Formats: sequence, structure tokens, C-alpha cells
Amino acid sequence: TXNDTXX
Repeated sequence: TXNDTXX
């Protein structure tokens, strides 16, 4: 759900 660890 963002940039840190994809998601």
C-alpha cells in the first residue's frame, strides 16, 4: 500500500 516494501 505504498513504496516501503511494496503493498
